[PDB]
Amino acid sequence: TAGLAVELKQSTAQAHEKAEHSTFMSDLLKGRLGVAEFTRLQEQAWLFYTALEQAVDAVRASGFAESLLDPALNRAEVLARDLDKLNGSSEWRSRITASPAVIDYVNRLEEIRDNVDGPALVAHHYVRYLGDLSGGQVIARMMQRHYGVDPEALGFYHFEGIAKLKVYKDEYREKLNNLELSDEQREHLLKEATDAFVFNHQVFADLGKG
Ligand code: HEM
Ligand SMILES: OC[C@H]1O[C@@](CO)(O[C@H]2O[C@H](CO)[C@@H](O)[C@H](O)[C@H]2O)[C@@H](O)[C@@H]1O
Repeated sequence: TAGLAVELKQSTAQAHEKAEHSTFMSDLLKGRLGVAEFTRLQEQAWLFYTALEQAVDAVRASGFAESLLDPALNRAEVLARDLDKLNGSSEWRSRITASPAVIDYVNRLEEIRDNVDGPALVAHHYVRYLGDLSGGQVIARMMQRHYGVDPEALGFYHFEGIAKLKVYKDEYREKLNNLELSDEQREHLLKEATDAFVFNHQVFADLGKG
């Protein structure tokens, strides 16, 4: 009854807590791991952002949720520049491979792309980008504080082109609230958002294993 933004936040609250408290991310943010582990995270993130942004491009071109799907949010290119700095060269592009979690995640994003599934893509968009614009700011700060990571290797978290972020988020939620969705599309979107958080928790679990 309070609009889609609120329903998404409430709907995914428990899944958010599970991802945030994963052993890998918990250890990362409290200073127990290192830049190597952060780097492995960001390499997996490059694979799934690449897939997410192909799906965004498809859905944006279809005409669905256009104002929400702001190209300033695109991360794949800044992320690759971060990885170039973290790894010291371009070597990582041909070394990295998708964890099992990331294979499932990418596969689903590729399904959304080729189906041009607007509702599903909005879900995935919200789970990643609003998180980047939220908890990601804390992540960036702790990578600097605990591990001495150069801010220039955290371009992913900076969102060049965006100034006031709370305002940006507020407007993001207004756009969510204003999307024209049938009951079936809204239900599909909410279920997808839970799956997005599920994939993201498993990315952390698989990083935790090796
Ligand atoms: C893959 C992991 C994560 C995902 C997908 C994610 C996603 C999200 C999303 C979608 C929101 C916006 C909720 C809304 O307003 O509707 C959010 C907010 C937030 N996240 Fe996360 N998050 C993740 C990890 C974390 C981490 C590890 C922390 C640790 C501090 C964290 C802290 C927060 C906080 C405090 C907010 C509220 C807004 C803010 O403080 O800026 N998140 N997150
Ligand atoms: O606020 C982020 C996100 O966390 C959740 C649980 O996923 O709420 C918890 O954290 C809040 C502070 O950030 C507390 O206020 C709240 O009471 C606690 O459950 C989500 O509800 C929220 O979207």
